[PDB]
Amino acid sequence: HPAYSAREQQWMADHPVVKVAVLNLFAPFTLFRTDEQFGGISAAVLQLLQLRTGLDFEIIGVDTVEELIAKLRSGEADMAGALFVNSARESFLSFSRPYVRNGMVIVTRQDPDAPVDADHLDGRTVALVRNSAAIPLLQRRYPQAKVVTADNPSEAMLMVANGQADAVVQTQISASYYVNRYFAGKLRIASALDLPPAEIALATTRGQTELMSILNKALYSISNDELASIISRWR
Repeated sequence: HPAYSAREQQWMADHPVVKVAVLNLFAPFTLFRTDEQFGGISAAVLQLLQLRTGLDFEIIGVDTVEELIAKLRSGEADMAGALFVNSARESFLSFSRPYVRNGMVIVTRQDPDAPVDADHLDGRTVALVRNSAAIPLLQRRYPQAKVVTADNPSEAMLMVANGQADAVVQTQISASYYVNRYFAGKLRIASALDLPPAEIALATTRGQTELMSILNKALYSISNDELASIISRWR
């Protein structure tokens, strides 16, 4: 399907194996634990991409987004397999077309004093992952919510479970994933947030004309039915 240009063809002939950095514990998008194979929504999407491009992908798992960006910037990785589209990073990263678009929700404890929904956050403590793209959007929409940060989505979920926050912001997809698998009976999805949907995309540095155009064409040739099939497995 995808119509690659001559320069793109050249790029792919010089890069038959492309180095894809992925966050080890960005469930259910990328999951690359000690010592398991690479899995998650984005693992399946990359395989479909492999068919569309003929490229082999070498997967580089890292714990932190600082690491993943450092490896893009140094050229050790060619692309990232899953990141949130984030305008604050657009001066140094490019994002592909999104392959997941998903509303965000708050997760609370199942206790009588928990916020009932996103309109009941006044003076409440809302946890978000440090440097999350949702932080300024949440601060503008819900200026009375008290924002605390956590290192990563696990720590953020645990702040609610252990009582250091009243609510945590996650995509609906990751919230259902973490709640059902780890906190069933302790946490719950309270409601949607009145914020633009989060989006998951591939990323490269801004220099990368040919590879990003290859990723976009290849993504374009994946139907929404294919994507929905993959994503629905992680509910």
